[PDB]
Amino acid sequence: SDLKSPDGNFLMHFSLEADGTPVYKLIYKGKDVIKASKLGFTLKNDNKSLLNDFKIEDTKTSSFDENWKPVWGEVSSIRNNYNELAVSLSQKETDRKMIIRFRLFDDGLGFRYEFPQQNNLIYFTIKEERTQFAMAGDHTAYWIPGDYDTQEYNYSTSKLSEIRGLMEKAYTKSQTSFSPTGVQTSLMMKSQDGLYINLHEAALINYSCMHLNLDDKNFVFESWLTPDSHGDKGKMQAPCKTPWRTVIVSDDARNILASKLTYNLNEPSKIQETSWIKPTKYVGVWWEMISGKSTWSYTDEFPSVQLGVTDFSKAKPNRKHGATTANVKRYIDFAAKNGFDAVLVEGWNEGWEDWIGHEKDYVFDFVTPYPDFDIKGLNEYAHAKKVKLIMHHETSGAVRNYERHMDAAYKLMKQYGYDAVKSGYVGNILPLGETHYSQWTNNHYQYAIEKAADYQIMVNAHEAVRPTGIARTYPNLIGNEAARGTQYQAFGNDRNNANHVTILPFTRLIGGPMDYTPGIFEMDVTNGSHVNATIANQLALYVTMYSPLQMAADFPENYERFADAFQFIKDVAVDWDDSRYLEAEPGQYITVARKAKGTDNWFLGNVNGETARVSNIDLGFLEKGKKYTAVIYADAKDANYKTNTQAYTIRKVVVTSNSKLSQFSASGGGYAISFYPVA
Amino acid sequence: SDLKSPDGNFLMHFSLEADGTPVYKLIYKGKDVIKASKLGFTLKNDNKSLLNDFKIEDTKTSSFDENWKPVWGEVSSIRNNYNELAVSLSQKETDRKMIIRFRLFDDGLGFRYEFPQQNNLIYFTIKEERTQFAMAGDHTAYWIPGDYDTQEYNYSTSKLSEIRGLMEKAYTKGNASQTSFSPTGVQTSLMMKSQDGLYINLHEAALINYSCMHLNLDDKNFVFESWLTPDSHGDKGKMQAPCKTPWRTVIVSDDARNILASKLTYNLNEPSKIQETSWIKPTKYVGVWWEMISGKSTWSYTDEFPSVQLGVTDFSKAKPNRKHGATTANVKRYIDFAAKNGFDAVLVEGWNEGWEDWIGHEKDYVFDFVTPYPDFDIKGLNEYAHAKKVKLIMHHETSGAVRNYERHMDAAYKLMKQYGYDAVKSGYVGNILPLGETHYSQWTNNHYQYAIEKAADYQIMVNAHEAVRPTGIARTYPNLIGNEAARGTQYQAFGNDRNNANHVTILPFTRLIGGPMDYTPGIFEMDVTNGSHVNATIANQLALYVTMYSPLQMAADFPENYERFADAFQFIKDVAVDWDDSRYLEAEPGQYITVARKAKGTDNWFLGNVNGETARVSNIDLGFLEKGKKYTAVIYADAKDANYKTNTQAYTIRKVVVTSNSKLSQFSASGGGYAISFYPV
Ligand SMILES: OC[C@H]1O[C@H](OC[C@H]2O[C@H](OC[C@H]3O[C@@H](O)[C@H](O)[C@@H](O)[C@@H]3O)[C@H](O)[C@@H](O)[C@@H]2O)[C@H](O)[C@@H](O)[C@@H]1O
Ligand SMILES: OC[C@H]1O[C@H](OC[C@H]2O[C@H](OC[C@H]3O[C@H](O)[C@H](O)[C@@H](O)[C@@H]3O)[C@H](O)[C@@H](O)[C@@H]2O)[C@H](O)[C@@H](O)[C@@H]1O
Ligand SMILES: [Ca+2]
Ligand SMILES: [Ca+2]
Repeated sequence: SDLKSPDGNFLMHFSLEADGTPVYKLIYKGKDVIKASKLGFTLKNDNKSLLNDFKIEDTKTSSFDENWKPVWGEVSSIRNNYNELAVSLSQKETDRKMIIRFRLFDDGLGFRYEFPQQNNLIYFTIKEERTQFAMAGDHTAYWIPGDYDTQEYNYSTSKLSEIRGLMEKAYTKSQTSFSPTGVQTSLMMKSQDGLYINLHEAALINYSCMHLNLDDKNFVFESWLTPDSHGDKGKMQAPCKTPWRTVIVSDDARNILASKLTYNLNEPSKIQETSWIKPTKYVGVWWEMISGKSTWSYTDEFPSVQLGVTDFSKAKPNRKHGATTANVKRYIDFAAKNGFDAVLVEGWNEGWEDWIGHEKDYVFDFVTPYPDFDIKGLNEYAHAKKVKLIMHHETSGAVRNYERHMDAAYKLMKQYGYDAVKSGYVGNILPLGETHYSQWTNNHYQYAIEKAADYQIMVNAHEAVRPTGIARTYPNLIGNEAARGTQYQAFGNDRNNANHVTILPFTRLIGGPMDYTPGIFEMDVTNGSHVNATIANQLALYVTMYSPLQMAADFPENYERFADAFQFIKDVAVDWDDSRYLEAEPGQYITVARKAKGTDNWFLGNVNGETARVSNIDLGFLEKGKKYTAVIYADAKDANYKTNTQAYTIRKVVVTSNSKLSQFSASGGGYAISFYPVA
Repeated sequence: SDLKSPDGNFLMHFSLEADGTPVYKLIYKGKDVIKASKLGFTLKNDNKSLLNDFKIEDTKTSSFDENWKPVWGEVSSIRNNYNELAVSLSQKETDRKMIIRFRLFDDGLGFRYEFPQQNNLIYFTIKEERTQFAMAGDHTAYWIPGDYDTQEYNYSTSKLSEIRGLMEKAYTKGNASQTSFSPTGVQTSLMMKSQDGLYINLHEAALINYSCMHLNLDDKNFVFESWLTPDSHGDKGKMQAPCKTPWRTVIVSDDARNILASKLTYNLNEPSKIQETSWIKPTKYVGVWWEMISGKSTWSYTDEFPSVQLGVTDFSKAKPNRKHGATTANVKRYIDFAAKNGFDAVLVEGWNEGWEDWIGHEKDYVFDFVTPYPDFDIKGLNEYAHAKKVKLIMHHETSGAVRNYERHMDAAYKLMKQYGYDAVKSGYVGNILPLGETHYSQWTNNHYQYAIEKAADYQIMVNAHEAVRPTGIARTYPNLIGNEAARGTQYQAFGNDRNNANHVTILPFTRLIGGPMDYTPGIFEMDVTNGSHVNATIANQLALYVTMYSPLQMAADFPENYERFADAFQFIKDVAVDWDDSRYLEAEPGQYITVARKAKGTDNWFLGNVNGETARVSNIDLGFLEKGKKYTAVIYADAKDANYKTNTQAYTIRKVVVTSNSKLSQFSASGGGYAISFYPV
């Protein structure tokens, strides 16, 4: 019946209502966080469903406290410490068995449903999941519109009661909305009385992606899963279980960011030997096309292309193509010179003339280079300079087409020494009517990952479902996008709000890292769009947007122009033995310092929102009795993300654990700091 | 503007109506066979579509006459002889280009639409094809209901005007997957006979990268119109120019026998793309099969479990339900039998984990196509078969889970090669997943195509049950050695009405146009374990090895039953499965077929008669035999009192010496037939 966090700060009461509805309640430090909340499911072609009429057949309690070592991460060792309540339910009349399993951590609550092997529930279909989160009042939320096909929205900050009226505008126009009060997870909130509340899920395997629908009379969120192509919300087979649903809570917003709860609820690694999994700093032939300077395509001779018919070797080059042998060489040369691990190349393969908007099945083959891209020479050239290429497999939504070519594509990767692939799923999923985050498409992303692992290939999947901690289980999933990235800074309209990167950690990053592609130095790009950041904001992102996969997205020539600033990007690590969140408020600021794996050096970043601010940090995370050379890369006092983006200062100062530092950060600005011991 | 067959029998007039609608008209021996008939398409989200407002921009004529050698077939050489008219159309306002290409053979008409590379039509979606066949009168038709997911129906014989009223009855239920569309909708191949004695077949050829064509009848004016199969989004073709439709075919003769002889369907398919074809082997086989179909055995190994989960359920530790057919001991019996009687192969079904959930669960991860049940020793059985000069046939039932088959496909074909399986029988029982998809859409059609093409890269032959009905594609991929794609012998074991007695006198004039069927003939025990009565005589069952052409021929009954009737079984052991020549001697759809074939590479002939509801005396000329030579004929016939309902196992066998000048007179019972081997002295 009742359950406590190890530290006694959380209490979860579970009971049944008069009619047999199962309900839960969560309490933090004597405060209601989750009020009485119903659980269970509406099932298709089922009189009675799984909503009510249960009895408690048994309860079982236990405790767990172990550490595991991530392959890559924010810390060298993570603590998995919880108390567990398993409630076995039995429904009257049907005698169907449903377990609700709760784990209560010092960071908050996770729960899931289990269906054991039984006689009167075998194959069933979920019409709707009926999992509630009753809020204590009209909290502030940081939210994106509920959508079955994209998460690439700017966040809105508002009360819960304002979501309805704001939904006309926040839903900017592959996308499918569902409700005027529907929102995605991870969802971040802050109560009128200073509690930070995160609703999300963990271990999204073999199940549809959960969104939340708000009842804005009573402030109750309810699970609203993603329909597949037939409109269903889970083809289930017992014995089976749901992903966990997570309520991470703290009176200190920094603890939300530091939580490993999401990972903790996923199964331990299923990869036995993990040393081939290598955190990666990279450049690429990428932003050129994103910002309208180059094309993915080789030719414009043809209205459409047909692979195996169009003869590319005899087509007129349009001469805008980014992925030329000469251009890739330049990026290789730049990566090698500056200690980067890899270079991504997009537009390398036949088919880019028809990549977007055509709902085209046989859109790519994932193996055949354009005539102007010498796959063999370039891979040899890169390896000779101690660099790798990153394979790119945009699918343009044609999932069957990808699965058929996948083995051959991974083989070709291995044959030329590619160990990582950036995938994509742009456009409607084929065949039309399918959604990007259904149980059905979710299984594709899962299969891609699993198969990549069999080849010892790493995967970074754009346009896929947002992560839910599955990289603990498959640490070859070194990234996704699955949110609005730097690319939108090049797409005109509103680009990304100045405070975007002060919300992403509190939402999107819960579940796993993002390939945000930071590192922009020229904010006014070829197609006229204005990147809403300062240079110092861009340097800070290598620390404030944690990821084992970190791009420097701008052109070689722009880094050359601002070589002094670029030093931080060259110096910063991408893997860590420890991390300390120093300051954080969603929508406003994040400051964090991290200690580079296998070193005694630290790197710090600050990102700042709309309101310019003076940050004051304690350098207590440094080792006692040591001196460090700090180099501080900061906004100039008149820097500004709209009108003065390229104004930064660089200064050196020797510091100790007892030093304090005070730093202006501009509007949409930030700062970065390297700390190296003195010898 | 006008076109003739090489022999002058057919004239095809093409015109445009006052408003620019394209129309065609087909005339046989001065008689209207296809009246003025509209052509073009309704396109989705398009102002104007492709229905009218065309002008003729150009026409082009040509002729073609060459022979090709099939890998397997009814004849050693096939003649491809036609005259061609290509009409380039251009639409007003949009300036879109559409070519209609016509080929006129001595056997009839084929036409298709082509879209060349152009500026104003790239990506488009067909909402409906508007291709008509205006009939000359209220013909007699032999038809099954139009359906997106099964062709497993008994045929009906009726006037066109009677189709609507008969449709409550001909649309029989209890199928795992079936979806009707119209009270006057029918499938192709569709066979007809006019009130005045012409035989008319409507069908298509080269069903590639396009949705399967059905026909909807307007029974006021006797006009059939193309009604294609919707995909999961309701569309009837995601197209990209340059592209083309399959051909639409109107096969006509005043002699029913010429419909059966026509190679027009094959002629309209592209030449073989398999360069080296000698691994492609016509096959006579038995199997662990009918036992399960007739309710004596199971496909499943255990009944301990409500459901099974592959990779979780430990089968090695489950209670055998003890009904499982594909035991090591039982397969060995069929291997022993096959080797003893000169059969090439043995099919085995239920060999692999997952059969406990194979039907009606709409289950994705239903099979893995590689993991044997504990009671089936894959390694030993394959070695035992090869040691006795026999092969196994792999079975890959998918249970509708197409993505699950595609993901396992390479590993499954690899495993075939590792153990010396060179042919696979596939299945698509149950609704295609994910729900909403149909068995004959453009999308699922592409899967069947991919399975065949991939099989070819592995030098594997394919036999696909529940797939789309064939359209001559085996010329291009002769590793497609069969389909079912119609109501086969299995329904003889499924109670209800089983198969009408005249079923096999209609299939050749309908289903067989496009390619062979794995009909699984050869039943000697007509009263089977589950109580169902097979509607045939023994002699009918022998005849089918000749009257139902296929390079893949099963003897579906149990070893026991063939040994019991060993005298009759001789014909099955003797009969060939590939032919240098064939002659249709008599044929009338729904009533009778008699045909003789010459075994490839030999001077031996084999003949079969199958007979419908009415008992009849057949009277044939043996002139197909070589002049001046004597043959031992053995005639396996119905006894006088044989009958498909009440006296199924009564046959006579007599030997007689014959020449090209012999004439034969032979009674065939109701649902009966006769079979004859001719060997030179
Ligand atoms: O691979 C397994 C077999 O699969 C195909 O045929 C199976 C056949 O199953 C169902 O028909 C069975 C039958 O069950 C009776 O009890 C019932 O009265 C009857 O109506 C029902 O149809 C599906 O309905 C059907 O679509 C399917 O064809 C192959 O063709 C077999 O050779 C193969 O062994
Ligand atoms: O694989 C390529 C690309 O795929 C994802 O990007 C998705 C993105 O695609 C569209 O926008 C691309 C945009 O780029 C240039 O600016 C062109 O010049 C434009 O006309 C074109 O729209 C779409 O508009 C977006 O809404 C969509 O999210 C990856 O995330 C990328 O990193 C990758 O390069
Ligand atoms: Ca994107
Ligand atoms: Ca069947």
